[PDB]
Amino acid sequence: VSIDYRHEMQDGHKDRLLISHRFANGFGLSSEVKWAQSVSNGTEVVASYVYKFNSVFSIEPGFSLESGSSNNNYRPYLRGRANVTDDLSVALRYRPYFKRKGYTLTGNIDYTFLKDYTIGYELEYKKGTSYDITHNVKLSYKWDKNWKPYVEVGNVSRQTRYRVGVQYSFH
Ligand SMILES: O=C(O)[C@H]1O[C@H](O[C@@H]2[C@H](O)[C@@H](O)[C@@H](O[C@@H]3[C@H](O)[C@@H](O)[C@@H](O[C@@H]4[C@H](O)[C@@H](O)[C@@H](O[C@@H]5[C@H](O)[C@@H](O)[C@@H](O)O[C@@H]5C(=O)O)O[C@@H]4C(=O)O)O[C@@H]3C(=O)O)O[C@@H]2C(=O)O)[C@H](O)[C@@H](O)[C@H]1O
Ligand SMILES: CCCCCCCCOCCOCCOCCOCCO
Ligand SMILES: CCCCCCCCOCCOCCOCCOCCO
Ligand SMILES: CCCCCCCC
Ligand SMILES: CCCCCCCC
Ligand SMILES: CCCCCCCC
Ligand SMILES: CCCCCCCC
Repeated sequence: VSIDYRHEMQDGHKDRLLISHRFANGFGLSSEVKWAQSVSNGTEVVASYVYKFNSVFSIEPGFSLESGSSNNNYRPYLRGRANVTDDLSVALRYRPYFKRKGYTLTGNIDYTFLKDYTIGYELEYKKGTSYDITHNVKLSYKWDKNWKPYVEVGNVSRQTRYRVGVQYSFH
């Protein structure tokens, strides 16, 4: 089980607390409380299964619902992942959204170095139906077996988005 707090700012601010767990059988579940000001709030829940074909490739179908003051939306997904080495993995996710319509396509490259550091590149395309492009860089550090602080800097277009957070892992 892990508890992840994150603070986000652009250019008011957003906060989240994400609680999740991945079972050894590949089933996973998470719940996220979110709050923001420029005031708003919301709750997202996610269920998924990682099916691994082997040590290189896996697929992850997912289901999510969000309920909040601003909006609600349903966002199922399918993430493929390829571990090209022990230290290097790539993934691609298709995630439609239906909100009170469109999809995102998200590519990730994650590289672990010096045991405890991971640098991630993320490229995300969002297209509505009735483009935005994100370039995001994440650096995280496994401080000890329980704590992993991290920072991310991304562009959205023009505007810069900053995140700092920490993940707590239970043992
Ligand atoms: O229209 C709206 O409702 C909003 O649109 C905007 O939001 C963006 C984005 O478009 C949303 O999809 C969303 O992002 C997702 C999460 O909320 C966010 O914390 C983050 O997720 C991480 C991780 O990057 C992601 O890959 C995934 O992790 C999987 C899996 O779910 C986990 O269980 C675990 O197995 O690890 C996996 C992994 O590492 O890949 O979920 C993570 C998590 O924290 O749960 O990205 C998600 C995503 O990209 O889909 O919110 C964004 C936001 O900025 O809020 C817009 O910004 C907003 O204003 C609304 O209008
Ligand atoms: C393998 C499945 C393990 C699931 C364990 C987590 C379930 C523990 O119960 C928590 C339920 O909490 C309900 C909170 O109430 C909020 C109201 O909305 C809930 C609608 O589902
Ligand atoms: C055989 C294993 C399958 C692995 C699953 C990978 C995830 C599925 O990807 C779906 C591809 O959808 C791409 C849609 O692209 C639309 C056009 O691109 C956006 C430009 O406007
Ligand atoms: C297992 C910890 C995640 C909490 C999920 C709650 C689902 C309603
Ligand atoms: C009670 C929240 C969980 C709903 C999604 C679970 C689908 C398996
Ligand atoms: C609603 C279950 C998830 C479906 C995943 C395939 C479409 C993204
Ligand atoms: C401020 C860090 C949030 C996670 C800590 C979990 C407390 C048991």
